[PDB]
Amino acid sequence: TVAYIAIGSNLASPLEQVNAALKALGDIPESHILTVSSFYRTPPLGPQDQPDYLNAAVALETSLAPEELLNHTQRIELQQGRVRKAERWGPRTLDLDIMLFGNEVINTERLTVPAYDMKNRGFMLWPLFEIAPELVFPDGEMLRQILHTRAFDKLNKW
Repeated sequence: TVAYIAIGSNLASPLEQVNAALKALGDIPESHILTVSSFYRTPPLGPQDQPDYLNAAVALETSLAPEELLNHTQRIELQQGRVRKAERWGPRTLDLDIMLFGNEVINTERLTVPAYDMKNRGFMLWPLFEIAPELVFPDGEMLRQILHTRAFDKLNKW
């Protein structure tokens, strides 16, 4: 199954944090990284003297159950992020989001797929479009269509 994961990092030097995250992702059991989008850039939240967020999309082939994949993304966030020496929601941390899992729709307390409100998030949709231009959501909605009809903030590459 092809799962699509969104990477978000505004910690230290994002470039090497995203690279450490990609290595962790590729080490996930029963999983193989198909492709990685270009790195995209978004402004910090709060003080503007912060680092920009580095955003990216990853196509990951996997035989893991959705919840098993979530387990590992959550583990990597803890191991790579700064949760121990900071806060869970800490300003500068690592975000791994399961945007899509095959053509599956998952509505449960622990995991929502497609990721809730991702269709309104350009920093997720644009990188996803770069690696999967023909992508269609489970509800039949085409990615290319959403990008033509919804208003998004400007998204420059890193």
